[PDB]
Amino acid sequence: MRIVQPVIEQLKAQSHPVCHYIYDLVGLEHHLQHITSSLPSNCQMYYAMKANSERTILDTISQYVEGFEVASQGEIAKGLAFKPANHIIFGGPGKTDEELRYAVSEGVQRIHVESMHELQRLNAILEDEDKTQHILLRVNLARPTQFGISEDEVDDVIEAALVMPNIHLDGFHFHSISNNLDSNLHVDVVKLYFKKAKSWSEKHRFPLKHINLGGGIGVNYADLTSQFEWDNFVENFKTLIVEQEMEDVTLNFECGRFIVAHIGYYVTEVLDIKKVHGAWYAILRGGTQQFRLPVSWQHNHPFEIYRYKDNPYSFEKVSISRQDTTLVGQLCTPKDVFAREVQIDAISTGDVIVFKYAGAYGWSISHHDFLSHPHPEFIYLT
Amino acid sequence: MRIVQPVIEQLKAQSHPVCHYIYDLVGLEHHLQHITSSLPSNCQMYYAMKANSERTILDTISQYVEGFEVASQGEIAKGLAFKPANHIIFGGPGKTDEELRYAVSEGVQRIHVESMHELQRLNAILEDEDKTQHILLRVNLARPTQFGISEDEVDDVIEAALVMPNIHLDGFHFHSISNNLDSNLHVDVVKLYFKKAKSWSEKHRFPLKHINLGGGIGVNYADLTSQFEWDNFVENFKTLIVEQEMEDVTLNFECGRFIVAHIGYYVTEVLDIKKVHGAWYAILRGGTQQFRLPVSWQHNHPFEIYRYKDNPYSFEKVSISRQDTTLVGQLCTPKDVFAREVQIDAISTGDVIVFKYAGAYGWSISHHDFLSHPHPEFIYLTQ
Repeated sequence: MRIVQPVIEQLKAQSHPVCHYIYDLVGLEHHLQHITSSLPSNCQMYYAMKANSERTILDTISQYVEGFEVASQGEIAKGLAFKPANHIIFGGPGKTDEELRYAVSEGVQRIHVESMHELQRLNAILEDEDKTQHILLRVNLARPTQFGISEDEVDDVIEAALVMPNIHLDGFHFHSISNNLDSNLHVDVVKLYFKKAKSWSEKHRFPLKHINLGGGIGVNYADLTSQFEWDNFVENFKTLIVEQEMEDVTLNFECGRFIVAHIGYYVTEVLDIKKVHGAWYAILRGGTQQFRLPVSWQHNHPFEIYRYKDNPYSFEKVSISRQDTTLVGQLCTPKDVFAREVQIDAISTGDVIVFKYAGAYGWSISHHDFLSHPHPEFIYLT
Repeated sequence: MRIVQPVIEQLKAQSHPVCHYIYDLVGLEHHLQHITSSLPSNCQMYYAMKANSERTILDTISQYVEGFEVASQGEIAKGLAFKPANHIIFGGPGKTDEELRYAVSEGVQRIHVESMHELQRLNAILEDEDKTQHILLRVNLARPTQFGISEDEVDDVIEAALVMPNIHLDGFHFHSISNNLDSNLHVDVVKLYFKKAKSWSEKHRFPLKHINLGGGIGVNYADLTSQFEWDNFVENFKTLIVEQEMEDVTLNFECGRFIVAHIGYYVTEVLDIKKVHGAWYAILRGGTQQFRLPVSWQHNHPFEIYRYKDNPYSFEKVSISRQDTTLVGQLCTPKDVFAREVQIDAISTGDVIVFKYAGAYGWSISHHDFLSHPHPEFIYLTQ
């Protein structure tokens, strides 16, 4: 509450309705400084902007990271606002000819190639433009997903890439795991990546210049006090690099969620409180079309309650105490739920709900214009 | 395929990439003509624009329907571009003071009030503005949802409404059913609405002027030949009106899905075909952030395949036949799935997938700018 309370107090004092994203840019800077300085000299941090690509966020982040990871022409353009093309890396399973030509034209650092067909399409553009391109091969190690090259197929794609004079094969890209909260398990996964990369390098005798170790550094939305043990991970990661003799290989991570989640808040006023067939609901300004994370992940999103002491109406507020309460937005769908049957100690109409850990995949994944509501306002604290 | 094929052919001949919403406005007009002309004189159709509020769609629809049902200030503003305020009806569980003041200022036809607190906030605005407003009370008949007034609380809100001189209580709004494909069940639900409205009207001694019977007329995405039997519904609905003596009560429906679903298509080219740990995937241009319906509803969306014979590259296409295949978009999440493990007769890179029945809750529910991809192009067919 400490960070958002002065903002909420000022909005209330100015008779300004509360439906806002609030971002702590000071906390973001401190978090980034800590993460990036802890890394060994051969390892780089790229920000995966899919988590949050708001211009002010990218402006702030750009100083502290090696570059941006992007997955479309639009993200390339957003990244180029603050980084040279040579510090943008481009992944994704469906890169169009238009996107590939744009990437090559601008001079993107690496393309993370996901198939033989993509390699051939990229190569045709390079031959046409008379340019060269550094790539990684994205590997899907042995569940079935659409991403990367199936482990069994990687040898053939390596061989193809090596004989294409316009392609420079730097190494491999692994992004297998999502939202891992276990730092020791993460070290064991990186070890697997190292061994697979070295085995392919040794089999095909090409220099292992670079490995992209992906993201998947998790955030805990169920228990906010039990986050990824980054310092533990980094110490053991450093040891692993020495044990596996990877000091002369450049490494990068591509993190989104872990960089921006905890510095964002979605704050919204209570419009109505009602009981329907025994179940209590609180209806909030905005909705899950502005903050879809709880619906997408099917969880009760963490929040606190700002208890507002004044009353703008001549009739009493609606208040409840110590009820299972379902928090919903303004939308006309029963799917518009931030939290279902959660304990609320006290809540009244006019109070403000402060949703925490809203900085990553909050606004970015949301169906902003469903039902044509005005967008929330954005406040960036410096 | 007859409707979209000439559009796809033109795009291919012009070397334009295929990632489009295509709408058959002629089909839409014929559908609306049929629906609106079939209804009895005391019943009107309103279009619930949340299903699809594209301006060209609204313009076309406005020629046939009585009006628009809206649920936000943005939808009011869109509605007003194509209808006067006195043919716009405004519902939703969280109407802000700003929205209520806007609606009152413009003179919307009805506000469908969903709680005692909303009634009090609306009344405070009306007293401040020296204006009056016709309302319905939205009722949640005895599952818990956030919508409307719980049945056992309706008596108290009626009495509060009748005592407020700035409020004109016209009657009731019921919208409790969702995607119903059974026409006879739908008649039985309307029967229940009629009896409840009459009981409250008689108990509280005010004239029942109007009932909003809601939407929830379904569309079948699993079996496209088995749609809602509208003519059967209307015939029995007309009989029910006479049977229940509702001829002097005005009625409306507020349908979205049923009006626009079948006349929209989401069309996209195949960018890649790959096998990963035994499973085949076709990667399409665009994604479920442009057409989220298959993901939201967790189904395999109906589609057809248009084959393109030409090869624009100097290297070979990827071609497969008779494989169970998962169709995905360009996004970086394993959730970006249009259809899972569906048998495909034959498909190559460069071919086009035509997703049918994409007109309702297609673009309107989608997270358009996630990963910052260019929007699809929109084509509206008038011939």
